[PDB]
Amino acid sequence: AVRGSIIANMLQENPFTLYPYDTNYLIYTNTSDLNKEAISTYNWSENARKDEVKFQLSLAFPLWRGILGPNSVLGASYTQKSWWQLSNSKESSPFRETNYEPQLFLGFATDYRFAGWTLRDVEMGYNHDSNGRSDPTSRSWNRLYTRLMAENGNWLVEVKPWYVIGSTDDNPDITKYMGYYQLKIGYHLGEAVLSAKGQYNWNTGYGGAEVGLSYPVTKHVRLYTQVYSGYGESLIDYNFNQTRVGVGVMLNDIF
Amino acid sequence: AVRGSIIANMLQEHNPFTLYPYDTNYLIYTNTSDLNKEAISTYNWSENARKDEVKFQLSLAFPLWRGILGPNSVLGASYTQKSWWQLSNSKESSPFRETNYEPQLFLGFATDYRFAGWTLRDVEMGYNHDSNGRSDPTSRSWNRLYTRLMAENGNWLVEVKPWYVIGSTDDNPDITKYMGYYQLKIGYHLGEAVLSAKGQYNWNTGYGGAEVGLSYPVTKHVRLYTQVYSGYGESLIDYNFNQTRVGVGVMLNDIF
Ligand SMILES: CCCCCCCCO[C@@H]1O[C@H](CO)[C@@H](O)[C@H](O)[C@H]1O
Ligand SMILES: CCCCCCCCO[C@@H]1O[C@H](CO)[C@@H](O)[C@H](O)[C@H]1O
Ligand SMILES: CCCCCCCCO[C@@H]1O[C@H](CO)[C@@H](O)[C@H](O)[C@H]1O
Ligand SMILES: CCCCCCCCO[C@@H]1O[C@H](CO)[C@@H](O)[C@H](O)[C@H]1O
Ligand SMILES: CCCCCCCCCCCC
Ligand SMILES: CCCCCCCCCCCC
Ligand SMILES: [Ca+2]
Ligand SMILES: [Ca+2]
Repeated sequence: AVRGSIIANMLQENPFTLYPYDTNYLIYTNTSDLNKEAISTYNWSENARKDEVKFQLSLAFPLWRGILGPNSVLGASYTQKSWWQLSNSKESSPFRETNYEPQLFLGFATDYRFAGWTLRDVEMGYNHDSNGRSDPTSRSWNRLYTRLMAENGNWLVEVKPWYVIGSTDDNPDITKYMGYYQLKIGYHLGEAVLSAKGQYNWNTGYGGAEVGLSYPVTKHVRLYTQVYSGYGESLIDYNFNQTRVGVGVMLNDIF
Repeated sequence: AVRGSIIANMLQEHNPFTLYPYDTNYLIYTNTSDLNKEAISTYNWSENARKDEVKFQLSLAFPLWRGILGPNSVLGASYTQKSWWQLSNSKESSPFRETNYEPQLFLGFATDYRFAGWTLRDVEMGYNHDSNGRSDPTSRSWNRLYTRLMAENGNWLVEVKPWYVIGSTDDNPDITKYMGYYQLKIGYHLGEAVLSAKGQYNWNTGYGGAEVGLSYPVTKHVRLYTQVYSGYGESLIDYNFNQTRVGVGVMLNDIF
C-alpha cells in the first residue's frame, strides 16, 4: 500500500476498477523540429505542423495473483502514446504516430531496505514496442527487461535495464539511440510531483530526457507540464533529435 | 453499488491509482468474412490485407466533478478506442488497418425511477466525437449530441442511446443511412456468465448491424470472451460495408 508501487497496487483487492501502470495524460505540445523525411510516404507529410496533441494511456492487468507466493503476480500492461495533428484541418487532422507497448511480466512487491531506500518493485518480463505501420514507416523492437523501483522519503527511483531480442530490421541501430536501460526519478514536493525519465548511451553519446511537473488542481485532474529533449521521443523519431514542450491534464503521476 | 451503472461507479470515491471503466475492455483474435480493401486502396498494403485481425477496445470514464447538479450527479468524460490490427500480416509489417477514437463529455445522474418492473438507473446527456485519425481519402468522422438511458430488471440490463448528428459529416455524408439515430444494448446475467447484444438499425433504409457476445470469469479481473459482429458500421472505414466477424479472447469488464 505504497505511493508509486505498480505491483503493490495490482495486488490490492469493485470489478469495474482498472489499474494504471504508467502515467495517463493528455497535453497540447509544440516541437522544435518535425521529422518530415521519415513520414515522406504519407500524402499529408509536406504540410505537417509542429503543434500536436500528445496523450498516453497506460493500464496494468493482474492475471494471476500469488503465482509465486503471496507477494507476487503474473501480470500484463499496455501503454499507448499518440501524436495527433489536431490543428491541421487542411490535411484532415491525422495522427502522425502512435506507439503501442504491450508487456507480460512476473512482478514482486518487496521491502528490501538499504541506505534509507526501500526496494518496492521487482518486475521481470517481455516488452514489445511498435508503431502499427507498414513499410517504410514501420518501426519495432522487442526486449526482455527488469524493472526495479525503490523509494526514499520524497524520492522515487526506477531503473529498467533490458536485452533486445529478435529482429530489429525496421530500425536496426535503435539501441544506438535508446541504450540498454531507462532511468526514472520522481520527487514529491508537497502534493506536486517533479519527474524525469530518460536514457543515455555512454558509448554513442545519444540519449533523451523527459522532464515533467504536475500538481492536483482537483481530486480528479492534475495539471501537467512536460518537456521532452533529445532522441527517441517516438519510434518514428528514434534517430531524430528535437525539443518538445506541452501543457495539459493528467490522471496519475509516477507517485 | 449497482452492477452495470457507469454513473453510480463514477460517484464512488476510492487510493488515487484506480481508473473507472466506461464501456467494455477486451482483446480478441478475429476472422472477418470480408476485408474492405476498396475503402483502404490508398494504403500501399491494401491488396495484401488478410481477413484475420486482432481487435481490441479500451474504454475509460473520468469523473471531473461529482455533485455538480446534486448528490447523485456528475460532470464526466469518457474515452473509447477500438483498433483492428493486421497482426499476422508480417508480409506487410503487420500494420493497423483502422482505429476509432471516441471521446465524450457528459452530465450523468444515478437514478431509482421504477416503472413496470424495470428500474431506470442511469440518465446521461453529452457530446460525442468519433474519428478514425486518418487523412483524405480514408478520413471518417461524425459528431453527436446524445442521451444514454440504462434500466435493469432482475437478470436483465437494457441501454438505449439515441442521438442527433451535429455539424459537417463531409468524410461520410450518408453515415446515418447505415447507423441510424440510436443504439440498443441488452445484457443478460446467466449465473456468472454474461450474454450481451449491441446494435443499431435504420428502419427507413433497412441498414444495421449487431454485436453479440458471451463472457465468463476466469479470475476476479479476467474473463474469457467470444464475440460475433454482423452487419454494417463495425468501424468508421466500414460504415457502408457489410461483414460478419467472429472473435475470441479476453475481457476485463463486461457490461455488468
Ligand atoms: C505550449 C504549447 C505550444 C503552443 C503553440 C501552438 C501554436 C503554434 O502553431 C504553429 O502554427 C504555424 C503556422 O500557423 C504552424 O505552421 C506551426 O507548425 C505550428 O506549430
Ligand atoms: C522507520 C525506519 C526506522 C529506522 C531503522 C531503519 C534502518 C535503516 O538504516 C538507516 O536508517 C536511517 C533512517 O533511520 C537512514 O537515513 C539511513 O541512511 C539508513 O541507512
Ligand atoms: C522506530 C523509529 C520511528 C521513527 C522514524 C523516523 C526517522 C526518519 O528517518 C527516515 O527513515 C526512513 C526509514 O529508513 C528512511 O528511509 C528515510 O530516508 C529517513 O530519513
Ligand atoms: C474539472 C472542472 C473544474 C471544476 C472543479 C471540480 C471540483 C471538484 O469536485 C468535488 O470536490 C469535492 C470537495 O473536495 C469532493 O467532495 C468531490 O468528490 C469532488 O468531485
Ligand atoms: C484487455 C485490455 C485491452 C488491452 C489492449 C492491448 C493490445 C496490445 C496492442 C498491440 C499493438 C501492436
Ligand atoms: C487521457 C487520454 C484521453 C485521450 C483523448 C484523445 C481524443 C482523440 C481524438 C482523435 C480523433 C480524430
Ligand atoms: Ca510494423
Ligand atoms: Ca481525420
